[PDB]
Amino acid sequence: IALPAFSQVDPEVFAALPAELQRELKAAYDQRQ
Repeated sequence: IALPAFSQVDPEVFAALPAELQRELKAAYDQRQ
């Protein structure tokens, strides 16, 4: 996390990676929230 990837770029990119990892980037942002 803490990367600019959270910007947007493209959807296919987010869905391209495994949920296990995609959830680590989304959840991490929620944990601190």
